[PDB]
Amino acid sequence: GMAIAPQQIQERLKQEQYQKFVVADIGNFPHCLAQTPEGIASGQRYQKYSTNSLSRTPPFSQWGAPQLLTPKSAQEYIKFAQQRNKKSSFKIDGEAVRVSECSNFAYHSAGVLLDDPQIRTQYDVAVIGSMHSNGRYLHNITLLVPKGSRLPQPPEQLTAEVFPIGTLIVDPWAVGMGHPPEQALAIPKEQFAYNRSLFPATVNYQSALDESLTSTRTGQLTPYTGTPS
Repeated sequence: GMAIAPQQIQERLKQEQYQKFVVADIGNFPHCLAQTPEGIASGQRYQKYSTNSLSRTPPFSQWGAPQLLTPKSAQEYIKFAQQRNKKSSFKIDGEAVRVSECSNFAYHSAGVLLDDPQIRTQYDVAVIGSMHSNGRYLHNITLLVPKGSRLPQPPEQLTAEVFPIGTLIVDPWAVGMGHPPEQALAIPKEQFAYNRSLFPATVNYQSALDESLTSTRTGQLTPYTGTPS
């Protein structure tokens, strides 16, 4: 039968409620913040988080101010999603606090996607540094590439002419920043909120090159919410 469709992948990512995260660097990127109810809410949520004493306790302290992190195995991405979805006593507006930012948020979605068995047989997963600025890549993004694809490896850059047909972009930070799923969660580049800063990019992880992938269990994650009927 048919493989898993973009719509079902997007629905799986919607279950994570990425718009509800505390986006710890929201104040650094006003130009990336959508004027939507979600964007307004995210701005206010960060205000409440930032000066709450619990934001300066682990792991919140570390989630809000990350050291360079470059996961190189599928299981690390799955664990990243699992750890960020743990609910602790720290709540804002009655909602358990989860925290991420422009660099590492994409790792959560890489874990969600790597944990799905029907994604495994239809797409390879990659994680790229994007939003290039003065030799730095400010923003990591997750990609779904059709099976068979090999993206350039550093120091070669990823550009449009080596971006495979059928690639889907996954950017949970964009959703934290108020953009809708249709601009961020498993969509083509023409639909992507930050499509003028997508290229050039650097490819930091390719599941197609990860020898540990096959022994990485699927179904490890519980979706953060269940889709409403």
